[PDB]
Amino acid sequence: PIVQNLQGQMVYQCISPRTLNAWVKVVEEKAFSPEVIPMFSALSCGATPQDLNTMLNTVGGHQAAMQMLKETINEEAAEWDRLHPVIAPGQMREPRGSDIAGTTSTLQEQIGWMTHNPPIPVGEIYKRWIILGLNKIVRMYSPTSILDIRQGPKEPFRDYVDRFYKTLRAEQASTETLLVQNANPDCKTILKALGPGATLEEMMTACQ
Amino acid sequence: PIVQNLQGQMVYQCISPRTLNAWVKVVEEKAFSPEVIPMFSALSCGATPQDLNTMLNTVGGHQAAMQMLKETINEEAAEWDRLHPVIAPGQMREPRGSDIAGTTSTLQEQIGWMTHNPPIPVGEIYKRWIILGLNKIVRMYSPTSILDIRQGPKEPFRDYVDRFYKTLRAEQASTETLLVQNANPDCKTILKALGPGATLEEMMTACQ
Amino acid sequence: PIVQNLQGQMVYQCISPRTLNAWVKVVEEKAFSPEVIPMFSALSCGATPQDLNTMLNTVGGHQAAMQMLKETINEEAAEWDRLHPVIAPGQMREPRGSDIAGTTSTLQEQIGWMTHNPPIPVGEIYKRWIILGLNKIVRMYSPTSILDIRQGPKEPFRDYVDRFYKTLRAEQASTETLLVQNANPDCKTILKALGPGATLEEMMTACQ
Amino acid sequence: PIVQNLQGQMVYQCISPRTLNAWVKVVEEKAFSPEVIPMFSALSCGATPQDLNTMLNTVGGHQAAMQMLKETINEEAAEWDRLHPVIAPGQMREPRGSDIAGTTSTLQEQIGWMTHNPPIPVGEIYKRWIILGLNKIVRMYSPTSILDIRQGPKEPFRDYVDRFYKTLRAEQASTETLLVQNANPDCKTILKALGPGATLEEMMTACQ
Amino acid sequence: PIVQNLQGQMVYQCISPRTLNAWVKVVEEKAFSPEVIPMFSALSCGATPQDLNTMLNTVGGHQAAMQMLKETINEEAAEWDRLHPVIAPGQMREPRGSDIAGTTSTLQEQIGWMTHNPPIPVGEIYKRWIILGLNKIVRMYSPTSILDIRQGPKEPFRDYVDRFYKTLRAEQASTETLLVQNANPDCKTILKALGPGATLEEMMTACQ
Amino acid sequence: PIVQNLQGQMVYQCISPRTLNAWVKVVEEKAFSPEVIPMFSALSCGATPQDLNTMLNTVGGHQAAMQMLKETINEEAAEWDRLHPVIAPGQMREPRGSDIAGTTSTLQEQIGWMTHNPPIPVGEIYKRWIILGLNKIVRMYSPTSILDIRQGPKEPFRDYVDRFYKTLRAEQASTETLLVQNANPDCKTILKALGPGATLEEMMTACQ
Repeated sequence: PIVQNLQGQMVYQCISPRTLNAWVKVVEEKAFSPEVIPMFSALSCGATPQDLNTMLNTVGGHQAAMQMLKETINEEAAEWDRLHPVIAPGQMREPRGSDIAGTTSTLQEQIGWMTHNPPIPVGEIYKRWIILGLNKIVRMYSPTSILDIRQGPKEPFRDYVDRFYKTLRAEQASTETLLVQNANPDCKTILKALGPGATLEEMMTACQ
Repeated sequence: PIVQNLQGQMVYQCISPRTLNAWVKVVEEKAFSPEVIPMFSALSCGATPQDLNTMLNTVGGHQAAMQMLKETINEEAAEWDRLHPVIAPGQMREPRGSDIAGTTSTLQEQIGWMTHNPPIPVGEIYKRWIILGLNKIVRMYSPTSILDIRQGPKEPFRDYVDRFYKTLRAEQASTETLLVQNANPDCKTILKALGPGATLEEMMTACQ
Repeated sequence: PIVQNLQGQMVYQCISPRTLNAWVKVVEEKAFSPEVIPMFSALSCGATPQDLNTMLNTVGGHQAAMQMLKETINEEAAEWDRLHPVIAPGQMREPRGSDIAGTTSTLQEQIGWMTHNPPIPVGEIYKRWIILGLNKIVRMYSPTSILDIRQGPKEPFRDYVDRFYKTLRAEQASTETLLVQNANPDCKTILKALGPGATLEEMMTACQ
Repeated sequence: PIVQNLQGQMVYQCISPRTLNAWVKVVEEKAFSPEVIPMFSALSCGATPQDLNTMLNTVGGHQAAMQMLKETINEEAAEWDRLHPVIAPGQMREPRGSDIAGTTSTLQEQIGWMTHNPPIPVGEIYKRWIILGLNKIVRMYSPTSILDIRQGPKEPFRDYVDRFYKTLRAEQASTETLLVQNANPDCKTILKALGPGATLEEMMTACQ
Repeated sequence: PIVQNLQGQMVYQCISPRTLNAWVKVVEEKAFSPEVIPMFSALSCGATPQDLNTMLNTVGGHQAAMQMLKETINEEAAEWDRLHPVIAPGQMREPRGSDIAGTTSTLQEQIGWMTHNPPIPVGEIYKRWIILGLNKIVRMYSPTSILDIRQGPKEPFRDYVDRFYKTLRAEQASTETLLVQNANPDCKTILKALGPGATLEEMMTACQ
Repeated sequence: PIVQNLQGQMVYQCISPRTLNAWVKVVEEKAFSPEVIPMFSALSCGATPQDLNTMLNTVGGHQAAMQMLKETINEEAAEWDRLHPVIAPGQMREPRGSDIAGTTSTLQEQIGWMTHNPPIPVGEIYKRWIILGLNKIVRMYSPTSILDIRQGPKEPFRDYVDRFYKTLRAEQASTETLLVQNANPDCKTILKALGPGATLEEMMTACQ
């Protein structure tokens, strides 16, 4: 990644083994649970396109997902080339979609773009494409419809609400009415009596 | 976070994998036991609003709590906008509530506010809102009333006092009389004989 | 904590996750065995009062002890206010007891005091109060009187001496005669024959 | 490796124990699964030829593979000598193939070449030869032909596609038609009905 | 410890949690096996007397040994005072034995002595006293005489030689003849035939 | 070790606990498997003679090997004294063999030699002697002759070749004919038919 060293200027540093291991392990443990995406974004802070490709390529499993991600990246790269069409000796060339994705650009070129004044943030642009692709995978691999999250007869309301919003997160909605409808008979009666405008805190307190 | 490097000036550094992992693991192990809040505050030292959102978004479970936290944040952001209402080329704009919460502001804007002279400490303001929300969750998820913490017949006084003050911490009180009333017959008699003004040390010594 | 960076001046750095975790884990594993206190002192090297409070507040268990510690701190803070009684624009105010304990002072104020010329070492003063409180807790939670540490018939002298001085450490004495008196018949006879002025090394060699 | 320190210039730093351990452990855990190669490339970022040899030589197992790698390196070194044939006091000599591979060059010579203006990137050249050799080993140790990856009667389509693209990665192809042909009767019928130009996302959605 | 920072001058840094933990763990795992002493010396590189006391005081077990160590330190401190007998405003005082041991000196005084020109190396002097004491403990806790290390009938010569020199290390000798005498009948006959001046390598080869 | 800090000049840094632990653990896990030597070389990068002795002395087991290593070092030190025979106030003395091995030289003297212009690389010279000694130990502790590595009837050729080259590495040869001769009847027939000049890759492919 590009890091502001202990002095000032922005400079390339190798990806740390701790970062590499952290990413490999979170994918192994969590697969494509929604929270893996913010972890990816955090672990790839300041990443060049080369670094982003390193992180994606170190994943051993989930090759269906990684092929789907490649398709999303290729679509975004094509849309870049449509909107931003393009060798002077010693001068910086303009990046194409495949340069942003790191397949046809060098690390030196990537650093050159990212540290230019003004900066051409190829790492951040590529990361956006990757996260777009990862979100699609999270949605596809979401096991259950929100319609099928219903509170059990002996299920604590808190545990039901956890399942409900876990599912909504994976299905990726932009809500409280379905939460009441899918509650068990006893909780539903309590929640109906609260009326409109009740906060989640108030609902959870009422059913505790 | 914003860190004073080995030279002087305040500068942004990415969140370390050790910090990211530490936070995810403490939430996994301790849930919303009261001590998770000081840990959150410590792990988010110098955090920008983006960093705070990263930490909250990397939590996979407890999505009922995370939805309640969003509601608290939205309330605090609205109260900010009421008290602090608000584009000159190249100039710093004033942050709204949604900018403090990192949803409508960029990292560059956040760094700009936090390192201004005088500083507009958007990271610290947002952290206050988050901790307010987390405290509410700790209180809600507290399993037992202090009224129901009573010393067992064969329970060491020390173990009872530990349960008592653990519960008070979770229920969040701003005390010694209820500790005596909820003690077992043998300890209660000893503690009654000590009289008023006895310290906890003296009570624990007397019942040892 | 306040650290001398790789250049010179004293500057604040956040508490590291490794430090935070180390402290939480030692309290979990060792409780209030005497050796936890030097570990606390070492882990809190250069700590501000805010940092010291962070470390104490991250402890989840032992809330009887943490309440006793608060009482000791309040007593020391009151004695500070008696001996050191106390707003000029832009000037440093004098710290009260509650400022030394971090409850009524800001981090910026604490850094200001600690890096003043001459320095007002509020972190070190508070750490002294904390260690005074922790020593009281170690003594209270010491399970056994030194009078009840006696050598078993088949117990190696070395193992007995380990138990003896472990107990003395916890009970906190400022000695060799009781060690002989509490030894088993066979070792006692050997140790009596050595006479006065025998070193612990000589005693342990004689009973090996 | 050669690292840009916190100031500027490129300078040699020893390989960290974390890097050494990371590489040894990934080879132990993953053998020559395809994802080990990007991990190798990432862990050897900025490596001198000496550093690359260190990493390869710390591998205890897989000595058939390491002998095959030596053969590939010797072939690439010979092709270098054919294309780039070659002592002035105090001057930099031109590297031969065996100098690029670190067998006949010193660390000081390697640093001299890598930090020259313009740079003679012996570390990157050698790393290319190594990765060429490792790719050959990955292909050889690939257990299964893509022809033998067929969807089970009760196998989820997602799990089949994972096996399919895992195998293609190991066999190293530069595709969708064989994926349909090797699917089970029920999925094959669904996929045939989608027609030409269907994306992997669309295929996986259709068979979910 | 006192460390030469990334710039130059010698400066105090706190003991790292990794160092603290490393020392506690090696004492827990190895007790007073001889190799713990070089580990102690390595972990306490650049230590002030305060740091050395921290390391010793963090040990929870082995309080017989720690009391014996105190006695050795007191003897060495007394011998210092005999050989080096001893307040000008703002000037450096001469250290006594108790100052070298850190019991009557401050950290600031210790840093002052250690970074003086010429340096008064109180950390190194104290470390010598400690290692002298630790060596005595290693010798005392050595379980077996070298006279009782004899090769078993079916014991590989290599395993016997390992036991032999492990024991000699613990007993602390400043040799080959006893190794032959304590070997089993078959190995003894082979070793006798080699004659005088045989190296350990030659002996081990002959009995392999 | 001597490290080029983040600024420039070469300066001493203490051995890290991570390095110390890494070395102790690799010796515990791998004993004198051949790959331990490159690990030793990597972990001791920039080591002074004192640092090298620290690493060797922290090994608890294998004291037969450590005694053999001492003998090799003494032989190399004697050969140094024969080839390089040898106090001006404030001037650098010439190192003897025992100074290179760190037994009669101080750390300050070692740093002085290693950072001289031109440098007298006592750390690298000593490391060469140590590695010479370690290689002898690896060869001695190699359990099996290459003559006794023969392919089993049902043993995959790859697994046989791994055993074969693992053994050759330990026995330390400077080859393909014995690999064919020691193969099983079925593989031998296939390999004979390939003829002369076949690569290991081609042999392994033919027997797969």
